[PDB]
Amino acid sequence: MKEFYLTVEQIGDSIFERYIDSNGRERTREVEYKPSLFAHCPESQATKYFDIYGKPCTRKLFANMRDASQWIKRMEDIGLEALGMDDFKLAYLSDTYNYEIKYDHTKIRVANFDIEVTSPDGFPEPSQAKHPIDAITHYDSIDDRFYVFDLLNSPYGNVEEWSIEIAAKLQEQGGDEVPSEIIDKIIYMPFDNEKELLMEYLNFWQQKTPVILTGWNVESFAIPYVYNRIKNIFGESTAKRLSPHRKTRVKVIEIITLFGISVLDYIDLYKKFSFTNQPSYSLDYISEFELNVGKLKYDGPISKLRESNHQRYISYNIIAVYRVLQIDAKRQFINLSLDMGYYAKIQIQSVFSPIKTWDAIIFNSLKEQNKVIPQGRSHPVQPYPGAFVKEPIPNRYKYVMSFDLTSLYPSIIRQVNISPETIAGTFKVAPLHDYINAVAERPSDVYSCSPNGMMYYKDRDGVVPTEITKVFNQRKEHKGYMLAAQRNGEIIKEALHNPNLSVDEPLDVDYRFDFSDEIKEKIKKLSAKSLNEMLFRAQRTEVAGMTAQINRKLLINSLYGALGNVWFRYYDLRNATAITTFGQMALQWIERKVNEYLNEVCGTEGEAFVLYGDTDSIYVSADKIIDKVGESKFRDTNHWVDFLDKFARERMEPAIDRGFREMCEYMNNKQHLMFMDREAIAGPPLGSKGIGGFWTGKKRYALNVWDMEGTRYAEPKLKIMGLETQKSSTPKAVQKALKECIRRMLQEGEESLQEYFKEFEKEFRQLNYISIASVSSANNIAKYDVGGFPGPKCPFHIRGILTYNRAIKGNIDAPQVVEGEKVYVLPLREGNPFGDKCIAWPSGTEITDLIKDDVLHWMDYTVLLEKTFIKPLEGFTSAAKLDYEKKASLFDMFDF
DNA sequence: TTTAAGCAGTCCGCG
DNA sequence: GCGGACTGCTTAA
Repeated sequence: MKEFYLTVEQIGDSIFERYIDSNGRERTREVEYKPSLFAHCPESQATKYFDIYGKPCTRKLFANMRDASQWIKRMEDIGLEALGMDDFKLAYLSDTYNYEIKYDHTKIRVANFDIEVTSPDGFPEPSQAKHPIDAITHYDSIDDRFYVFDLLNSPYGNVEEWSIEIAAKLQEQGGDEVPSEIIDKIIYMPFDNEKELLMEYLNFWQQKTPVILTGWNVESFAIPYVYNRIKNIFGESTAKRLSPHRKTRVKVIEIITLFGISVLDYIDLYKKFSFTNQPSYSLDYISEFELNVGKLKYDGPISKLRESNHQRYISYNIIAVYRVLQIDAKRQFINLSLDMGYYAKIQIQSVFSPIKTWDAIIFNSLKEQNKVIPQGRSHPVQPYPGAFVKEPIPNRYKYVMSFDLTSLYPSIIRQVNISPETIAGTFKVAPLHDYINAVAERPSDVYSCSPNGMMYYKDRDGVVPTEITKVFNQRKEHKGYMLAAQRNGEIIKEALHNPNLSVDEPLDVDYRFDFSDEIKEKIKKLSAKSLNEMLFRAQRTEVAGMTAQINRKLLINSLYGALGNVWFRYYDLRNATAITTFGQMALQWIERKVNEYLNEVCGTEGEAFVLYGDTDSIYVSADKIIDKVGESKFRDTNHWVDFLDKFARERMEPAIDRGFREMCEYMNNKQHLMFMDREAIAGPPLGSKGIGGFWTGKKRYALNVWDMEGTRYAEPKLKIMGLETQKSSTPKAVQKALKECIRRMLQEGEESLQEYFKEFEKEFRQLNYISIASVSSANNIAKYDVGGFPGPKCPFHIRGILTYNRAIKGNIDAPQVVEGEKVYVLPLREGNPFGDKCIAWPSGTEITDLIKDDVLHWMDYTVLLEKTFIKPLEGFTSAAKLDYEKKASLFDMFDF
């Protein structure tokens, strides 16, 4: 098979690589890599290497990587550009795998582990590792087995062996209910003492050295703890065996680097790719959210769980590892990282960096053409102007239709042809509104321009535009393979109904393309065994297709971020500004064209149809469109939705397109790519008293949506942006209540809202304290801690933490609030024994029993309700011109 | 290693 | 009590 790397490191003048050879066997090798860099040379000198500006370069081959680095410094010292890939690992990968990498994940050892450390005197710090490791579950993807290491004897107690039969029994039977599917995959191993457990775990590790190492919070806890515990007991020399190259690097107060291993802590993968913001990141919490699986329940402190219920302690360790696996089975973040890493040809852990990922993608592409990348240069950090956001008039908006531009920034880069080497010059700029109103003179008759004054060549597609266009088109291809494989899968399922009783084999087809009628016919004749094998292949193809297209998507959307980063090799302030400024013109230009068009077709003058707009979208008030015809005319809700859908697709789109083409010519761009499609159609149920939607201000609105891009919903769905219902800092119960209030406003009306408001306010007191607690990240605690008392300008949540700290002092085993993590926050009635107006504790958890009852008895319900629920609800109704309080008479409906 | 914007809360100035 | 500054936090896109 095709060879591919697993990991790569640079240690001195040598590169250490673990890879899968032709035979599919994992190998290792140390190479004295001789890198090359480049420098400009006189024109007279013929060479095949040219930088992106078309200038000739001479190749400099070095004896070792050290010599190359030193050369760069001397060139910097002298003040001349030193071109080429300065990250030698990347250059090494590029030279060694000079082709599109085809990898086989079944050959990559992905390890998922978790440890337990009974610690009576507080949290067991990894840097100290002063307490024995009494449990370790390590799942290996090649073996598909859960290896469990259990310490039976420790200074904290001697226990009996763990029982798998009791582990299997359901909870209602006193068992731990360890998933039936993994029970037969557990390799249990008891140990008489800790030294023996560790020695065997370390041997196990050297035999099955992880390639990808994951788990929950393994980078900040499990890894450093295991490393230091082994170092303190057996010596540093033995601890370094955790690295397949026996090279580690301890980053002082403490992150441990194991060379030859790619660590992808799942907590980081989750934060990087889930596009959410959770109130807590404890595995239990994330687990409930993702899998709806209750919390691994156990009684008492964890520090006494092994001693009191060793059976449960061990099953707890096992299930913790399994949950992460379940999350990944659903999110596929590991496979996404592999797919992305191999596409760019970088160390897999580099997927966390758009800059590193795109630099490699562009490097490999340019190298194939024998071109030489520019030296990375330092730029002063300067913020540039961003997107345009219209100030909306706060109010209710009955009918609304929105339109979105397709991948705006990437599309702008391609249309205008923006790249460092395509800069052709500048033109005299007029105020932005002059280009928006087509008043200013045409910037150029020869170059492609942006309203910020920049001009670019049109004869050639630039480096960045070409690369982004490639990824753009590739996503189309893979998403297409995904869909075809999906459909092809249905055909095979349709056939599995009555499989022939034949002797045959799986048809050798390409599942990325819709089956022809010839293949469909043949499939109708296949046997059950053959068809099932085909369905398996069809699905594997679909999954791969999904992952590739998602990977392509992330790349497309992260390019702009990179281009706006001073550390990116292709960063250019003028180019970043050209992109965003052109984006502002595009949105406001089309806003004008849409208002002009709509006023014309509705036979009216100077009417403002575009009610809002942000970055790449506009929201059109369709009220007058509905009136021009008349509501009575519409049979039912679905009728007017159909009408507006047709009105958009047949009359507005063409006008928007004509509008953008004019703009493209005006700016003399390389090609038209400003495509704006109809997104949502919002409104209240025909007949009802609902208001449909509302805006309270910029980036804060709510809409009752019936159709999203041609997808007609069975039931209208609420699209809420910015409002407290969407914020992780809003208490759970309040998020839900505020959402029902909005639903009632948009779909049913004022009286419906008033009814619900009164009820929630009356039952408020009975809600679980955790459900009505606010949440907040806690940064710089120490900064405001003076003698355990709040200092000047101390934040409300920080004060709460200090209060909690003062009340748990002296209690060695009390849960500690951690710097940079999140906490629940509750206000306290004056006179409370805590000594302050509020208290905070670790989010995603119950507050410690030593003060729980007191907190529950001094919680200030009145302030809670007013601040988290009433204040924001008043803001919604004020903007919507509604009353959340029922009145006694008609005249009471007015502000007399 | 992106910019734009909205709230929660301090801390002050106020005959 | 109420509006500025200004710090902290969190979303939109």
